[PDB]
Amino acid sequence: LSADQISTVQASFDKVKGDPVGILYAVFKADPSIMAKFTQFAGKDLESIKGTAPFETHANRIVGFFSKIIGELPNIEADVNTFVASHKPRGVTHDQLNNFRAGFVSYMKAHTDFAGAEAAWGATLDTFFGMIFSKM
Ligand code: HEM
Repeated sequence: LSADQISTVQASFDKVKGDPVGILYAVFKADPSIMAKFTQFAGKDLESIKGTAPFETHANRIVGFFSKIIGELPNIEADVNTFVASHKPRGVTHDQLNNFRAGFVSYMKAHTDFAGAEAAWGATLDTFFGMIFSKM
């Protein structure tokens, strides 16, 4: 993960970072068991809560932190540590994490011309999820 790839990803992310709700929707849609961990969304129709204020609040926090991480590549260790601290005790599994990844990439493919940033994103996400999976 070098500056060339980092600059590519960050340019790519800048195009979509204003749509937190869209990104979280794509993740929840890829894996409903992620949605079922939120007391505020469990048992509801995803298509119906997508436009409500609670969804947006959550989406802004979650994609907000991801944004922090993308902004500081590649010095992400301390933030991954924080993520693991808050999420390890909620029982998040490797499956769910990989579905988060899949949902995000699906979002990125359906909203941008992704083919030009795909290898850089691959490097980034392999690095990030590589660190998470070593810790939880
Ligand atoms: C994919 C599996 C994941 C599951 C099952 C999960 C689950 C949750 C749950 C249950 C909450 C608490 C919401 C609330 O009580 O209001 C939450 C909050 C949060 N999540 Fe995750 N999350 C996942 C992935 C991620 C990822 C990849 C990030 C990185 C951006 C992230 C960042 C956050 C942040 C910043 C919060 C707010 C602070 C907190 O309460 O932890 N989550 N998530």
